[PDB]
Amino acid sequence: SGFRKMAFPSGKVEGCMVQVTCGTTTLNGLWLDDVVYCPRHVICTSEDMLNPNYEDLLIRKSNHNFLVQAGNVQLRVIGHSMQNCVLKLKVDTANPKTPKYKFVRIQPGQTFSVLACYNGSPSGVYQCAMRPNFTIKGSFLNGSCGSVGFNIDYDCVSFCYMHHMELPTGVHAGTDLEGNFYGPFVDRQTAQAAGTDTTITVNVLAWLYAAVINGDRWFLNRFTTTLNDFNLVAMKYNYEPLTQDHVDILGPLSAQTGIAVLDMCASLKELLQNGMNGRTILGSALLEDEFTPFDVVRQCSGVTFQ
Amino acid sequence: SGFRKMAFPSGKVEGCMVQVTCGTTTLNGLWLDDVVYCPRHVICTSEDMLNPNYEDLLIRKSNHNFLVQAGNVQLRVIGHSMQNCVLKLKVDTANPKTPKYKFVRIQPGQTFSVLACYNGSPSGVYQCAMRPNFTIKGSFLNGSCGSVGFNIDYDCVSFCYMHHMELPTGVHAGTDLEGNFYGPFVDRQTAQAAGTDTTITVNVLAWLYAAVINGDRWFLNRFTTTLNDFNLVAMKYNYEPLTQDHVDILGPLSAQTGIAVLDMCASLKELLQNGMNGRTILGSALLEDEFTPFDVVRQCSGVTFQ
Ligand SMILES: *C(=N)[C@H](C[C@@H]1CCNC1=O)NC(=O)[C@@H](NC(=O)[C@@H](NC(=O)NC(C)(C)C)C(C)(C)C)[C@]12C[C@H]3C[C@H](C[C@H](C3)C1)C2
Ligand SMILES: *C(=N)[C@H](C[C@@H]1CCNC1=O)NC(=O)[C@@H](NC(=O)[C@@H](NC(=O)NC(C)(C)C)C(C)(C)C)[C@]12C[C@H]3C[C@H](C[C@H](C3)C1)C2
Repeated sequence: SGFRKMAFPSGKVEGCMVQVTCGTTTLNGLWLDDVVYCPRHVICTSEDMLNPNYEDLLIRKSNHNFLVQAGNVQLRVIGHSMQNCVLKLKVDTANPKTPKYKFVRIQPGQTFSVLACYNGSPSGVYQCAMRPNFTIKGSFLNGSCGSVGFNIDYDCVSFCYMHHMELPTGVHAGTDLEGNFYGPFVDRQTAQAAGTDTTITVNVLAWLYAAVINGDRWFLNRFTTTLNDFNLVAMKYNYEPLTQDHVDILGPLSAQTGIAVLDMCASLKELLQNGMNGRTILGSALLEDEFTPFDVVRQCSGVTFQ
Repeated sequence: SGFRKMAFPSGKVEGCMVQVTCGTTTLNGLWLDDVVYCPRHVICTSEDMLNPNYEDLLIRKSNHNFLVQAGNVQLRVIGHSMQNCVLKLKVDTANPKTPKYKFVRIQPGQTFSVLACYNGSPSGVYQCAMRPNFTIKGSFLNGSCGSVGFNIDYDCVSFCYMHHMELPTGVHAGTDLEGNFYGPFVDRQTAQAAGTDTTITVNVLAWLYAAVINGDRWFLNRFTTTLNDFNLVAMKYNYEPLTQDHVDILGPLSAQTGIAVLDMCASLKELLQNGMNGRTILGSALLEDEFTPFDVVRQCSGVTFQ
């Protein structure tokens, strides 16, 4: 029993992190086969970031402007190119610890683990969700750019996020591993802000199921509601609307607990309207929306990774 | 910026996990050099655990009663012995991925990362604290015994916990890596319960500093209090008493924020007496006590590991 904010084991990713220096700027890079992926703003100086012109900036660089260190070993850069907001550095050595991997662009609501890194060295791992406004609520200090987010499916590491910047509200924005930003952000020093965030409803329900699986039942009631009736209440409190795909996704959890999704929705409606009254659920005094239905199944039924 | 429940990167530990089978029982073991460490109850059958007699049970076993798998490779067991509640299985091959390591018995209030495992395979990593009643609030399913807790100091992995059992309140109990239980528990199927828990005061203060470092200042006030005055209020709400060592430990955080420990204590006194009134701190509606002062420094100043 028990329920924790649980991250994926990070070993397979730790062996792919390297340090990348261009000029005075050092950040992290991801070394898979003979390519090192990193944020393209490593080729910038302070005079550039007002409105950098990355095509020009990259044409003025040569392979020897790039210092790549894997631990103590220097890697020789034999080619470079730009894809959207990422730089790809061809190196002369293929990473012998390259795991089976793929690049995935995730959807808001999905979760992933972040391996926070500084100077090529792993500092810590934690779990977070892509918010509906395409930010994540991370923990990042100077030098953290190029840190990656990932999932593990059976044996395949799915990379989905590379860190680029922090917004004035203290949240974080980055790209997929092909360099496309999540959300409307750009890699320039210009004023940007996240849109308003909403609560991920399907995830709150998944977490209520986890609570039931673990013996926190005080919020259940005998009522039912309809999708239409529930969604009307949801938008009033800034919750994402619930869809039929969401209902179907929650199926396994409904099955294991014997509570129908629409039953659970009437409990959630209740909690929105009267609050929790100093009671807690799974140790929290707030409704938690950073566990997906698959996260709950994984942690309450025990799937491992190879 | 940002603040997350952050675990240590798990790569160095993942390479030491193995599967251990004795008879019908399979659990996890820790393979360092040529020794595999695992809970001694792997030598039990259901008929035994009422009141097992482990000396007798172990004398009736031979080296070939133990099946150790590292991935697909079987390891040959060439010796066995018992130390307190752990079994040590000498194997014929030394683990080539053995990190620099040590065994540490931690104190209540300290935190560590748990690498939850099933059948020798890492399932996920999360952070938790030794509670004052010598339990941890973990997440463990059948087959999880032998999963280990650890810290990383510079390059050395410090193992401090091996998982054995779950108590009726849904919390968890285990041993250090020399087999001594934390707390008054024993490895038998007999009625056991944890003592009453208390809140780890020095950790709540460390987390209030983290909040200030991250811009949550609404709970500060201009008052000060005394250790004696604060501790009197603390015991009323089931908080650990604060000591002068605690004050000294909080020194770096006091220094970086300019708020004196005794200032911060008057804010905490305030929060105990009037609550939070629907406000949050660092995204939480409860006072959080599972971050040590060192955890806050590590995450708000950026230390890495090699
Ligand atoms: C990566 N190393 C770092 C990430 C930052 C550092 C602290 N926390 C983080 O997440 N990247 C940067 O230095 C970027 N700058 C910031 O994150 C920056 N915020 C900021 O200027 N925001 C707006 C106005 C929205 C652009 C602070 C340091 C937090 C104040 C970038 C990354 C690239 C694009 C852009 C210009 C530079 C190159 C610096 C932001
Ligand atoms: C290890 N594989 C497993 C850990 C458990 C399984 C589910 N969650 C966990 O943490 N160990 C056990 O099966 C132990 N049993 C329990 O944890 C058990 N609780 C229990 O009986 N508690 C008291 C009454 C306090 C002993 C449940 C499965 C949760 C109901 C042990 C481990 C060894 C000592 C003792 C007898 C057996 C050998 C089983 C408990």
